[PDB]
Amino acid sequence: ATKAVCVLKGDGPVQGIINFEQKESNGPVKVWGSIKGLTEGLHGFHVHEFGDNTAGCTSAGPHFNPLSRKHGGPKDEERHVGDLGNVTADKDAVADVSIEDSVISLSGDHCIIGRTLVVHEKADDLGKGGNEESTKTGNAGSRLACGVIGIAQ
Amino acid sequence: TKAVCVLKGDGPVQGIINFEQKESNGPVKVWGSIKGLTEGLHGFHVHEFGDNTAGCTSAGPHFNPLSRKHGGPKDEERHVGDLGNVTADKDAVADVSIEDSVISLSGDHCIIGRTLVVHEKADDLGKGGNEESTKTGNAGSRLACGVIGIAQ
Ligand SMILES: *[Se]c1ccccc1C(=O)Nc1ccccc1
Ligand SMILES: *[Se]c1ccccc1C(=O)Nc1ccccc1
Ligand SMILES: [Zn+2]
Ligand SMILES: [Zn+2]
Repeated sequence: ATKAVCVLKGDGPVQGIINFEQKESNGPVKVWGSIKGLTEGLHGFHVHEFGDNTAGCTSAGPHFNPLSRKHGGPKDEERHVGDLGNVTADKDAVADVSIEDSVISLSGDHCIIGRTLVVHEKADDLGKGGNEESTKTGNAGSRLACGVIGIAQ
Repeated sequence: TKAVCVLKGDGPVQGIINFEQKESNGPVKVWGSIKGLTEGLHGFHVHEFGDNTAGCTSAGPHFNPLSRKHGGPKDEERHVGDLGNVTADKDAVADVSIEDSVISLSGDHCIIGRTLVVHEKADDLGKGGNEESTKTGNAGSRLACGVIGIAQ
């Protein structure tokens, strides 16, 4: 198995720990952990292209999109590799994250190690929104917290 | 290929370190700045895990894919992660300028997704007079660290 990990940090504190595990290179990636300090509701949850936090989460650039597709939800064929949809915070300000994804990888061209995981201000409309930005960012708004995805023990 | 690392920790130490590799079989240029350091040498290493779960301790040992002993960057007998020391002046600033032929941004020596750490004390480059010299270089605690990420 390959394992990766990401510490999310941002103002609030929006603070999170996200684990990734992939049993085989041809297999799905399990994504799990917790994020605290979130407003109740949906928050867009993406892998961004650069593992660059030089000037904060903005330095990470756009959604990780190695196949040059449009933005979508994780269940869509038409999606960025980085498109992991939304995490949900309850009134406790905590998102318990539990995702399985077949498009991200911890090996190959779709590998997310060394990239940036970001949790966003607003809901990702999964590219079903009523404007042009829907097909690029999903209108998930500002970057609340982020971290670089690293190799784990 | 380009990579970058933001060094942060619990205390005054913070830095930005850039990596550039023109060809996969070529050296990696390492440059940037670290502030908040005491005057003198500070061990400067790539550690095995890009894991900052509980701060710099979670990064584990020096990145050592070839199972060698600790050394300096100009030694054959070194960990891949062994980048020696950075030097802070009385200004508390280390200006970093390294070229290294053993680290890579491609292949089995790749350091992307691992942790860069700047240490409390000098790395003795494995020439110290104790057992720990051949493992850690006696560079002491981890002042600041970050995960090495892919850059634009
Ligand atoms: Se995984 C991983 C993590 C960081 C940087 C590169 C990779 C990787 O697997 N790279 C690679 C292999 C094959 C094709 C493109 C990229
Ligand atoms: Se580079 C890098 C950084 C972290 C993890 C993996 C790699 C990498 O490119 N490894 C590798 C992948 C594919 C082919 C050769 C080597
Ligand atoms: Zn997207
Ligand atoms: Zn070492």
